[PDB]
Amino acid sequence: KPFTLPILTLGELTNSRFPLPIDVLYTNPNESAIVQCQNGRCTLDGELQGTTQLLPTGICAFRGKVTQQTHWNMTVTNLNGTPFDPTEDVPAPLGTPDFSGQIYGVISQRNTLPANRAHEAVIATYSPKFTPKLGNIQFSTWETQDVSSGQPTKFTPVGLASVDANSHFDQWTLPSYSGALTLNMNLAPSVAPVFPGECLLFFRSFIPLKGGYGNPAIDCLMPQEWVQHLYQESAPSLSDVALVRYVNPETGRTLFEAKLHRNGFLTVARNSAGPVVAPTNGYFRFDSWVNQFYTLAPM
Amino acid sequence: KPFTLPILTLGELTNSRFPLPIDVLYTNPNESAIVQCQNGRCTLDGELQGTTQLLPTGICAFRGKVTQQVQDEHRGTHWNMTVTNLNGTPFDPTEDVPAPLGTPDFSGQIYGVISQRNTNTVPGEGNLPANRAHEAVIATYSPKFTPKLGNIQFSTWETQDVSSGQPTKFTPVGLASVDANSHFDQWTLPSYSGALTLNMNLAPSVAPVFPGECLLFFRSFIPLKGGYGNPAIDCLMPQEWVQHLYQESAPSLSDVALVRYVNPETGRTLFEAKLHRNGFLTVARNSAGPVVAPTNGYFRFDSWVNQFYTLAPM
Ligand SMILES: C[C@@H]1O[C@@H](OCCn2ccnn2)[C@@H](O)[C@H](O)[C@@H]1O
Repeated sequence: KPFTLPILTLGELTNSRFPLPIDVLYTNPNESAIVQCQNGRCTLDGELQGTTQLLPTGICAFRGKVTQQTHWNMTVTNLNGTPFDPTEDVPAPLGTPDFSGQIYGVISQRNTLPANRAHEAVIATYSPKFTPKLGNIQFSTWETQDVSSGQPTKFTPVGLASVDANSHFDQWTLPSYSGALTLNMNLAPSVAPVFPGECLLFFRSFIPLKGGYGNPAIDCLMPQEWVQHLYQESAPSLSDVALVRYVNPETGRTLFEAKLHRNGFLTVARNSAGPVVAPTNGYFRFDSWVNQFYTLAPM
Repeated sequence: KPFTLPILTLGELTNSRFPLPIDVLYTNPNESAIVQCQNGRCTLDGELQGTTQLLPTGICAFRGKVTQQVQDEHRGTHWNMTVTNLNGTPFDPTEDVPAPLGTPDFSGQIYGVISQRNTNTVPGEGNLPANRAHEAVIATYSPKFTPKLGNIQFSTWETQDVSSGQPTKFTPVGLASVDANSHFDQWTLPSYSGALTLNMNLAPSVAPVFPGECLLFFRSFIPLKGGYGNPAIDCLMPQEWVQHLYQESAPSLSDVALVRYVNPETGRTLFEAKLHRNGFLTVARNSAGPVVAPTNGYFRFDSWVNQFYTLAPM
């Protein structure tokens, strides 16, 4: 069964690590951190890994119930409402955020015609109280009282609360899904170029801010639509590296080429940082299976 | 090119009319309103229609700029914002669409968050722009809701912290209210150019054309900022079907495709349905309410038939 990628321009793709459209392609060769994100992780033959799931509405979302108290403790279930089983071979409930920061969104409740309420809320994923693998998290509100206990609760993500020093935003620092003294488990593996002159290529989105100064961004290894496509196709991988070309359909010319690695990420032969300037109509097309000694044409 | 549907369970599908997961399949044979939604509209050979676009993040979203604070009789602080296309290019009112793609397609008080990132930077803050976000409501039935003209109005609880002339984003979250005075009706279209003007370039209405059949919907429940209610949004096809049909572009070999809802574990057909060329489903059922089916079920394409095919009763 032949391997394929969808035909979608950058303006038709969304981020797999936060609910945002893709804004630009991006490189940063001098990144010193280990890249080991857990959302947007899928092998080329269609195996989801980490905390990755298929719903665009599930990325950085939570479902559960508030237990007690401005901060509130919430037990979390699986996104489909079934109880989360901590013994399952996953790092945390699928969809759980995969980075350190103060995530800003809306908590809403519909009581078990029922009464309703919603408020702005913040979830600090670096907090010792952020233990989703144990089945519970904490969120804070500006609202001081009108949050009900024991009623079905939803968290809709919107952006970040802040990116100043005291807010610990770092997109490559994983949360401690079970707490500070416990090791994370069942992680999708780290990714990196394994050839001189190459660097990772990211799909970059800019993320909203509730206040303060800054222009924060979230980089993903593959867009959510690629995760969904690879899962459907389940095409066998015929080598460890696929050669793909970024083409201009109008002119028919290749703008640059890249390696698409079996574990699900891209590298290019580029020695600079920043956005990739390309026509709006461009997209990646599969060319052939190669190996780890293939020399990419410098972009 | 053979016609195909994706292999996705209800728990793997999302709504095409609001950013929500699909909760249940649903029927309502005695519906009196004309069904003519504009999001989630796609022919079986892949032609997007109405205000439909591909991004799940674009459904009921807006991008643009706030111009100034304005007066309005209703409770809150009100603001005018010009809107562009979702990709930032100017919206061209002469394009053959009802409104900018992504525009909401129903009457109601849509609740969400307005956020801004300034274009100018502050050297004292490391050459970085200032930001703000606040809860907001957009009343799609208001005479000031004129997206086809390039501008809309929204209200906030916050009284002052919204800047003029800065890039602005609306992220939808749910409804503000469903009380009588909030005019929620999922089948009543907005007046995209304002009161007393005729909407144009609409995706066509859908209806059964055979005795004993009714429309079948993918239903999601939508959050509420406050008040009583359990509101729902019904779409004709999920967003992942819109995305699949657009990619495949398979020619339609008749006006109706016969599809079966199968339980892959046992391999059995749970019920069958007609998938019409314009992009909607009908079933042979004479009751309203949810379809109770196993969690593993999904629709599978069987064959092209015609409008005189008799479906097996559900
Ligand atoms: C940078 C600011 O951050 C937030 O105010 C926080 C305090 N503050 C006011 C002025 N400087 N700091 C936003 O509410 C503002 O509109 C503004 O963007």
